[PDB]
Amino acid sequence: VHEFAKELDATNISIDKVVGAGEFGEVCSGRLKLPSKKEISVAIKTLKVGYTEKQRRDFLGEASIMGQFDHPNIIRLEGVVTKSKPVMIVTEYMENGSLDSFLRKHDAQFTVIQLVGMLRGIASGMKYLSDMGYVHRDLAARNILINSNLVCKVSDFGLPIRWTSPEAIAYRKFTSASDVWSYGIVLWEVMSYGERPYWEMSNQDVIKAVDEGYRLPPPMDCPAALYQLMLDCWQKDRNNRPKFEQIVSILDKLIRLKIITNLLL
Ligand SMILES: COc1ccccc1-n1c(-c2cc(O)ccc2C)cn2c3c(=O)[nH]c(=O)n(C)c3nc12
Repeated sequence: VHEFAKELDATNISIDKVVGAGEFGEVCSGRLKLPSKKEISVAIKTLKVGYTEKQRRDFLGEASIMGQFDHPNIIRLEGVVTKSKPVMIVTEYMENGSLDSFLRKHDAQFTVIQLVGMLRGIASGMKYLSDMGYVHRDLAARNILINSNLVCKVSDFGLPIRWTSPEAIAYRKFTSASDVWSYGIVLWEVMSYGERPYWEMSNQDVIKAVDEGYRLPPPMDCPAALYQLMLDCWQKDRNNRPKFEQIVSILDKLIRLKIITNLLL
């Protein structure tokens, strides 16, 4: 674990608030004093008291992965605390929380360029992720964090039917191309301002409908360019999906759209 993750001294860490709950324990916000004396805002995942050896290894497993990534659109690991308790994973702090709950609070309040900026960031982080040989398997708006300047960063490296490609659901064929499928769903989620993919359809129907060629409809006022991008990410043949590098290239052009567009077949 300490191969990629710096051990932090707990004395350099202040806890200021409880910002939510994770699988393994409370999530908190606070501050970290760095070796250079600079103080930064951090988010802190804590491991519940009374954890088992397996929980600890799985908890900290996320940090070993996260520690190998250094990119503006991947959540930055500051370090871990294992020598004292509670055990913690400490990252940079993201003021505006999860992308999906953030967007739900601001329905139709952003410009298309702003949304594209967010989408470009996610795509760039994923381009780096796939460059490093990692498959996320859980790419979802709720796993993207967004900061006070609206910069989006991929998180949650712990590993979800609605976000999973058809072939990954069918026989666990996870590749960067199934991540690209997931990105398509995230793209829908963003243009929908945090709407749940496939709403509350039963899982079997989401599975069958998608397998039959049915796709999420264009969100309200979605530019055709962004909708077609979703459809590309959702090609049945995974070899026909664009690579993250092309997705990044596509979004950089759109950032530099007037045409505006139950599942569709
Ligand atoms: C995606 O966000 C999370 C989901 C589950 C649990 C914690 C957070 N989680 C994480 C996080 C994510 C990681 O993958 C690893 C380590 C951490 C600290 C950072 N933040 C923040 C954050 O920096 N700011 C927030 O407002 N919220 C709600 C956050 N929730 C999380």
